[PDB]
Amino acid sequence: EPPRVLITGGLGQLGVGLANLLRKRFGKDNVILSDHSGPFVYANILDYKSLREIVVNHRISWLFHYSDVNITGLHNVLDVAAEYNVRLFVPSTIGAFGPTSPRNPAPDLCIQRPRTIYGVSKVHTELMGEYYYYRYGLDFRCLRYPGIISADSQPGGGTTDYAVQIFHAAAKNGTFECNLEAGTRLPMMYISDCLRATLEVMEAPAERLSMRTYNISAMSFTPEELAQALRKHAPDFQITYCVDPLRQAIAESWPMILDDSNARKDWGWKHDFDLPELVATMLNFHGVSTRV
Amino acid sequence: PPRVLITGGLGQLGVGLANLLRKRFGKDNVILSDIRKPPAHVFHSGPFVYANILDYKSLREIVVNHRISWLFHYSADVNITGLHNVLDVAAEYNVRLFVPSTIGAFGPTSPRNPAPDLCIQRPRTIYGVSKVHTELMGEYYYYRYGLDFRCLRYPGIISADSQPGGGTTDYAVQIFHAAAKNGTFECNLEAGTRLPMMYISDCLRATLEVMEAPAERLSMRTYNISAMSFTPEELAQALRKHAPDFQITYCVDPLRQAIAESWPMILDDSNARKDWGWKHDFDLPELVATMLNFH
Repeated sequence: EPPRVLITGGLGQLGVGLANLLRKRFGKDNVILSDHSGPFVYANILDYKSLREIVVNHRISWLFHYSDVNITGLHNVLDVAAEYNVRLFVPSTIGAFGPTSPRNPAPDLCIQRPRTIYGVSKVHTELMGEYYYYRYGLDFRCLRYPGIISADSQPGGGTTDYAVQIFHAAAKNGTFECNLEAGTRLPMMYISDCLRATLEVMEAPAERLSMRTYNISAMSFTPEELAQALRKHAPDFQITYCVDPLRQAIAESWPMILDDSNARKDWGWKHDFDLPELVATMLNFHGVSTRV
Repeated sequence: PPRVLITGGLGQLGVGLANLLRKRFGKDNVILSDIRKPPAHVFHSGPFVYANILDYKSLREIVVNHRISWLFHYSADVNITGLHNVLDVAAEYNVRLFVPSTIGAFGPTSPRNPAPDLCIQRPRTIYGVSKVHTELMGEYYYYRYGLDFRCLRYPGIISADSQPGGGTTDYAVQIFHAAAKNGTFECNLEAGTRLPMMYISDCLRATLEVMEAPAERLSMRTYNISAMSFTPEELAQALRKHAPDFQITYCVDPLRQAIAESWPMILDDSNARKDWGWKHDFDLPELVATMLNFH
């Protein structure tokens, strides 16, 4: 039988995208979001009882956790998944690394002392999941996401915000004021690759996994390098710079490149979108011709 | 004159530190705290206050009423929510917070011979994991907010009057019972299982000493601290100096064996010696000696 999937919080950008992907593979009624396109329940992650009820009723074999709210909720999610032999995905992030981490590149196993509350929670998310795998039988799988780039990111704000918003200006061959200093390199990945990796790692055989947390990467680039690749399709496009030190500080704390050697060697992870295929696909979602 | 508070006060570690700090700073200048009723001798030894770390307001009340400036958090579902309360209050009122970490906060993927102050930390015990959490939240609060957070990674502590409380470190304290009367002891860990250990006297002094140091001298806020590392057969060997009829027999417990093997063998405490002058007094011989004179 194909898996039966739960996703939470499934109202987020990643949640919706993933449901679409997974519904296409397993069926519309095999993927249940939670927080018309398909099955949908209200679920309190914070309530173990509700969470237990859902898993049992709908016979859930796979769970993608995209949601103190983090911790109590994470712990709840961990407890339910372990008790009912559920394959659990929970994503991590490049925020899970800090200034004391090897930035160039960051390997899958290294120092992790993030100076941000989001980052610390994700270290904890990683460790708790692995702990549950080793102690109990929890099939825990975790991918560290780079900066995720998406056209439909009506959500503004974030460290990797410029790489989305920049296209709005480039589509009309306008000008863009960048939040980050010219030469600020960060790992980056287009949402298509990101969801595909999330699926793939959840399809991998257990024994081939040498660890349960993985870096995934596609590219790393700098604002001025993104502007270069943009001019391929809009030549008169200009890029000014007006820094937010709070967004720079956090950005400088993150790694420049993610080494994903293990993800490649263990479960054949490969990315399809480099900087050109990204730029093209993104500019296409605005009104721009990408033929050349 | 630092005004001191100690959560988890009824712990063997808590009483020992209170005993040390009161002797140095004055009886009324150091407060013990815990959720449950104390034994008789600690009531009289100095100030004591009921303090529920899970209730923010009760904890804030103590810190303001007794004008607290130094805090040593020995309390640790429950733990991590109490940590956050301790963190907030300490930051709010510019209190010097000490929270202990452990050797259990490393894992197989860590360097184990020796283990640096900065390295891969992926422990496989819920207790180790939550201590990594503790380290990061303390550090996070130092950089972001104005919190003066100071942490030491305690090795397996060896104390005189410890019960048979089942730590992985438990054999090193229970061994001294059978060895005091030349009897036989049965070890739960394998014969050659090396771990970092430390006599309680140093542990407390280190704790006091890192809090006395000035901020500028501190490169980081979580230091390892070392004294010795030994295996059961090495410990037995040192006990046979004072008791050659004492015997050791090995019935391995795979659970602790796995956890012991998950932890480091030696702790590199270079930074602590350079930064704030850390130096242990008790090596294996002295520890073995000192322990036997309380039997």
